[PDB]
Amino acid sequence: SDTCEYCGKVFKNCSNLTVHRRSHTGERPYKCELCNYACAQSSKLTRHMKTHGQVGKDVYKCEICKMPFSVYSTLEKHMKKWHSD
DNA sequence: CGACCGCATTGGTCAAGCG
DNA sequence: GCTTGACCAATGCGGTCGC
Ligand SMILES: [Zn+2]
Ligand SMILES: [Zn+2]
Ligand SMILES: [Zn+2]
Repeated sequence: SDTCEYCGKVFKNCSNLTVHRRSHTGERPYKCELCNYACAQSSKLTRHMKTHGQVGKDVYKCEICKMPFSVYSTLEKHMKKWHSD
């Protein structure tokens, strides 16, 4: 009840197995409300949420896409990939 | 051009810690 | 049992530099 049905890795914390398993089945239920980011770990999505704005720092929003960033240096990454026009 | 180099972000991993 | 976050390496970029 603790081993991966797909490759047989053995987990002593079974919750680790339920997350690992999605590496095979591709399920990504933790979906960001701010972008199309998704992941198989609740931990990761909250960590990714920092990238959308810190509490004490000035936030940067996409002028086209209303999307908020905390660091400018990844906004234009979103400009190039999503706003080529 | 190609190969280095700093950074913001990430995927994988793990297990303390809970009460 | 289950959540949470630290850790690490990988990534990808943008830029730099190289008998
Ligand atoms: Zn597996
Ligand atoms: Zn997001
Ligand atoms: Zn945008």
